[PDB]
Amino acid sequence: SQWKATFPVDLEIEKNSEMFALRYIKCASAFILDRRGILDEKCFKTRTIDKLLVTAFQSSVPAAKRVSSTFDGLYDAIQQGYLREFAIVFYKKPNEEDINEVFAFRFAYGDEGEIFVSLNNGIDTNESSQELLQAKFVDTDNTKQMFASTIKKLHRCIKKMEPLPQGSDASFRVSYTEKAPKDYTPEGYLLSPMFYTLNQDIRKASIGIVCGGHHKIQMLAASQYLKQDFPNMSPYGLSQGI
Repeated sequence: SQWKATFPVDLEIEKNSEMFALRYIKCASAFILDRRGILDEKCFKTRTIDKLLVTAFQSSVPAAKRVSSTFDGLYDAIQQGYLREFAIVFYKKPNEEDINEVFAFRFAYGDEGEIFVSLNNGIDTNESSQELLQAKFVDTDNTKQMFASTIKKLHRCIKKMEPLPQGSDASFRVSYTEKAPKDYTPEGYLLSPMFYTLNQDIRKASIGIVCGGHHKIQMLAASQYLKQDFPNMSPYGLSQGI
């Protein structure tokens, strides 16, 4: 039930920061997929992290084990400094380009300096990239508190969303840093020329940035199901694992 049952401590250390970064995106993904109704409810279990009720995959369920396992190849992508963004996108087949909702996790490594703002795809903006640059590691306890604050804000955002359309589809999409080789593909993902693009008028929400010592992870959302821009108290990649 304590932090250390789920996440590393001593987050200033590179290996602990890496492991935290991967476990964090997996944790938030389970929270999101459960609350938005993507998989059957038996794919999830509620767990406790300090004062918060969070969600985990139930790996004894095949569909959950499949989704959980997609994260394994992202660990090497994070270790090598190759993962720039992990995004969960919701759409309706057959139109895989028409993104109704996205939850994006953008990474900054060490003190990278500045990061290119994409002009034609994604969710990032000049403002979001400035916020990611300005965020800084402070200490492990502070990251415990910022995790809690961020999950609470994610919960409040999702409470303001209308339900996904019946039978929505979901995919995981990833983009890479300039260090990654030209045809880089994490295990479990497929190489794709396509990422995702959003409509100019979609409503957006900035949920928060959590930091390990060597990794900063920014969560940004966009949805047609938010009305306006926005208890749990105790060279791209594609995965169609969902």
